Amino acid sequence: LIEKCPNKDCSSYGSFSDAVLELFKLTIGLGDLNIQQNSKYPILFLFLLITYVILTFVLLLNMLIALMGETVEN
Amino acid sequence: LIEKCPNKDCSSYGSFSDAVLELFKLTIGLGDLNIQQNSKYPILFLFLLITYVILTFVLLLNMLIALMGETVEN
Amino acid sequence: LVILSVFLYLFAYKEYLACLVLAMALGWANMLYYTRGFQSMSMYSVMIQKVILHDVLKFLFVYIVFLLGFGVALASLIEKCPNKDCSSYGSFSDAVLELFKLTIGLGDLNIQQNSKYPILFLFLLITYVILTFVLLLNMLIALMGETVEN
Ligand SMILES: COc1ncnc(OC)c1C(=O)Nc1nc(C(F)(F)F)c(-c2ccnc(C(C)(C)C#N)c2)s1
Ligand SMILES: COc1ncnc(OC)c1C(=O)Nc1nc(C(F)(F)F)c(-c2ccnc(C(C)(C)C#N)c2)s1
Ligand SMILES: COc1ncnc(OC)c1C(=O)Nc1nc(C(F)(F)F)c(-c2ccnc(C(C)(C)C#N)c2)s1
Ligand SMILES: COc1ncnc(OC)c1C(=O)Nc1nc(C(F)(F)F)c(-c2ccnc(C(C)(C)C#N)c2)s1
Ligand SMILES: COc1ncnc(OC)c1C(=O)Nc1nc(C(F)(F)F)c(-c2ccnc(C(C)(C)C#N)c2)s1
Ligand SMILES: COc1ncnc(OC)c1C(=O)Nc1nc(C(F)(F)F)c(-c2ccnc(C(C)(C)C#N)c2)s1
Ligand SMILES: COc1ncnc(OC)c1C(=O)Nc1nc(C(F)(F)F)c(-c2ccnc(C(C)(C)C#N)c2)s1
Repeated sequence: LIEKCPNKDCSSYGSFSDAVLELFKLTIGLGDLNIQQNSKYPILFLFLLITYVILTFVLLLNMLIALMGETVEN
Repeated sequence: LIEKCPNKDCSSYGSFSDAVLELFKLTIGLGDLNIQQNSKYPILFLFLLITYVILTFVLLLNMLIALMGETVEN
Repeated sequence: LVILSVFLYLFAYKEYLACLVLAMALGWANMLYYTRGFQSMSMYSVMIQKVILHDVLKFLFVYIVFLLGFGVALASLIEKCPNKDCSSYGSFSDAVLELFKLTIGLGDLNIQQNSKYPILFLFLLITYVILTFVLLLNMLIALMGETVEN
């Protein structure tokens, strides 16, 4: 979704590796959501970013309730 | 609750989308309760902000409890 | 609140915005009465009964005791200094404010507070943090009390 730009590129989601790194840092609480990523479709970019956030939170919550599985007597 | 000011980021809860973004990334742990106030009712501002935080924590924990309890067996 | 905001707005009061925004927020909160049986506003609908009874007032009493006692204990430890005083725990009110902001996740604990006993000051500050956390978590497991079937 990101457009080639003249060399910080106005976007930290540049090549595929930079987007993968930003997403990883996000699920590691090391990141930041900016609505300014040098994109022709900023609303679609924001939609997919928030979708990723929510889906990774769902995965994390699955693993959380799995490893907790309290039934504290049991 | 945020006063217009003559255009660098005097506030952080400025435009409506700005406020929605700052609240959203306050929920997901990328936000700070202590920002550039620039508001004329700062105690009411912080009361509403802490109320947002508390109510969305109660909502999040409600959903988390419903999940961790109801779906372990069904 | 709404009618008061209107009365203050047609008068030349700039204090109407507080009441108007509070009324807007309280109306969005009153929207619960219509959505109590929607499985998502469940916890609010049930904590109208649980937390309002006595546990929040017990918590408030114990928390005021913690706040006042530790405010005195920390304001006492601080030395009068020549006028930011190197210490945000100055008078009793400044220590009470710092402690309140702490339990509200608004503050910051520093080892440098201009005390003759900085280790005792740090000890009491961390003791306050841990005790308020214990209090909050008692109230938390009370408000949740899941037994999700029940
Ligand atoms: C937009 O953010 C996200 N979107 C989708 N999924 C996500 O996580 C699955 C996230 C996210 O924020 N993840 C995080 N990971 C970690 C880490 F533990 F690795 F450090 C986070 C962290 C970092 C610093 N202090 C804490 C405290 C002390 C508060 C705790 N506990 C937690 S936060
Ligand atoms: C308001 O509280 C909630 N309401 C509803 N759902 C929730 O979870 C989705 C929450 C909540 O706090 N969730 C969490 N967030 C994070 C963070 F990583 F982001 F910090 C959690 C975390 C932190 C450190 N290590 C883990 C491991 C990987 C060990 C696990 N498991 C998970 S846990
Ligand atoms: C980052 O970790 C944190 N650091 C400090 N405070 C925190 O709580 C406010 C948190 C934390 O967990 N935040 C969360 N935000 C959200 C979001 F919905 F908004 F996306 C969370 C979420 C997202 C999607 N599905 C769930 C389910 C339904 C599984 C549940 N339950 C929860 S979780
Ligand atoms: C469904 O809920 C909502 N949906 C969309 N928007 C909303 O507000 C914009 C809301 C909402 O609940 N708003 C509120 N207003 C107020 C008022 F104090 F002003 F009365 C609230 C209040 C009142 C008394 N004790 C508290 C606690 C104990 C939590 C503290 N601290 C909070 S809560
Ligand atoms: C109702 O409580 C209060 N109301 C108003 N003011 C207060 O203090 C100013 C207080 C209060 O609790 N004071 C405290 N004094 C001390 C001490 F230093 F003597 F040990 C406390 C302490 C310190 C370290 N470990 C513990 C234990 C062993 C319990 C653990 N874990 C307790 S706690
Ligand atoms: C040294 O700190 C303490 N010592 C003793 N007791 C304490 O609490 C009883 C504390 C403490 O940090 N309290 C806090 N209160 C609040 C508030 F909800 F009011 F905003 C906190 C807050 C602020 C901003 N974002 C969140 C997220 C989104 C992560 C959530 N959830 C939570 S944090
Ligand atoms: C602001 O609150 C948070 N925001 C985001 N992430 C968080 O997780 C790291 C936290 C958080 O709870 N921090 C805490 N640290 C401690 C400490 F034990 F070290 F003192 C906490 C504590 C203090 C007193 N009694 C307990 C009991 C025994 C009830 C337990 N368990 C836990 S609480």
